[PDB]
Amino acid sequence: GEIATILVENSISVIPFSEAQMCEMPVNTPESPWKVSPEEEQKRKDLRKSHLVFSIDPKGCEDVNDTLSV
RNA sequence: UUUUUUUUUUUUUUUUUUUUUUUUUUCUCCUCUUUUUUUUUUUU
Repeated sequence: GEIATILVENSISVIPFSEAQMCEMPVNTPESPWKVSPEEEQKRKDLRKSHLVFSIDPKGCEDVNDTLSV
């Protein structure tokens, strides 16, 4: 009840989305997961082999932003 | 040696109809005390 009060009062929504607002989703299905269409591999410039990328990240970091490489 | 007569289960069937959830009261009302209100910054 207290958490709910803090939400309602401070103007924050707790409603999951609707069908048409969900459905426009990237299909990360097991029968066909995501993988890059090769024309975009052309158009971009890969570095997954010739350079090292890693990250330190806070405990519990289910979603990383920060990365660097020198 | 004991004849003859004294009716019985109401008659009738071939009549029209154009609405509609509910329904009807109760008054004015003293919110107590460190504050201006804090604020960049970075790791989600």
